[PDB]
Amino acid sequence: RKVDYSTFLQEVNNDQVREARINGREINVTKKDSNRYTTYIPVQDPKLLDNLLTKNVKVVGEP
Amino acid sequence: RKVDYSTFLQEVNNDQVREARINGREINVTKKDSNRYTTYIPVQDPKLLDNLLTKNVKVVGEP
Amino acid sequence: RKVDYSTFLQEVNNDQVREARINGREINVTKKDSNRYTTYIPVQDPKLLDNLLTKNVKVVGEP
Amino acid sequence: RKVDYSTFLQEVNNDQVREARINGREINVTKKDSNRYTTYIPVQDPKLLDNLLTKNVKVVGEP
Amino acid sequence: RKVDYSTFLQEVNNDQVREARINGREINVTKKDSNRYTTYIPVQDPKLLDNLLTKNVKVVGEP
Amino acid sequence: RKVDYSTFLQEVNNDQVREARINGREINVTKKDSNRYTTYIPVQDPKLLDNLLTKNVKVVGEP
Repeated sequence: RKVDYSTFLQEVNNDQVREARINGREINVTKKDSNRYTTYIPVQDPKLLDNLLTKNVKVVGEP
Repeated sequence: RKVDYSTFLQEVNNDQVREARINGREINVTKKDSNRYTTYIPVQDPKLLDNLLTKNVKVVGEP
Repeated sequence: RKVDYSTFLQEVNNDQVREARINGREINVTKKDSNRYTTYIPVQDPKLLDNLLTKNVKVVGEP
Repeated sequence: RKVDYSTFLQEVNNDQVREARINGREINVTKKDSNRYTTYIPVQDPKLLDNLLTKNVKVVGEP
Repeated sequence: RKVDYSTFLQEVNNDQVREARINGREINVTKKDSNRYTTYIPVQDPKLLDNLLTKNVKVVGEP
Repeated sequence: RKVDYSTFLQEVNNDQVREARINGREINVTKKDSNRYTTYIPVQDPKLLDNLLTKNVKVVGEP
């Protein structure tokens, strides 16, 4: 399932996000209700990481 | 249809924009009146995402 | 015809610039007096886009 | 052993980190208790270096 | 002739520089006394352009 | 001989550094006591150049 980046950030800051598996521009997201989806980073977002960390999201990268 | 980046940002600032499908420098735009056009990012714009999000534009990226 | 980047920015902020067709580092410029020339971005300039937009320059990118 | 980036930064902030061997996005980490693990940088983090240095972490890069 | 980047910036700051022909990391420099030399950008310098422009240096890029 | 980046910066700001020959991520360092070594930039460091220049370090780049 695919979700819009803006919606994803909305969920991040609405404290609904548990984990974010970032793979290049691809982010595999797990919600706090265990729902899983994939979203893509549209353009370089320097504010992304700090946003995830400030909202206590589990952040993971891939080989 | 193709539209200039500056004009596109103007429309973003006048809330005529519903969605922005960003694919590299190519942005496929859908207006609130359901109209379609294409604009290109001229140079890297760090303020782009912030602008789209502040104006509640649905932002989506592509694989 | 080719013009120095510094001169180009001078013209941009002296309100003499109508349009800027950016193609990578290549900028195709049209003056308000319809004179046309080409200038090149020497190094990455994060202040460029905002400068063009603040001076109401038509900004266009290429495929 | 592999550890999540956010958790890794948490440990950096709790001074449990002695060394950080950065190799691209791969960081080989040695804790103050001599423990070893690997973490990956999820997206470009401009605050990473500053964070490591503020917490007196030995930072090393590889050829 | 080759000159160190720091020294080059010093000359820029002492207004001994007339032109700076930037070609990637290579800068071909012409002093106000018509003298020629070459300097290389050591790492990406976001302050370079701003420095050249503040000191009224003619800045040019190459295809 | 190879030295940790953090240690290198420590030396830079302890005014022990005379010259820095940067070659990509590779920095060839000469101390004020004529000792020479090689260190590597671990991740992009935007604060590096300004740091070297503020501490009056000879900064040189390579072709």
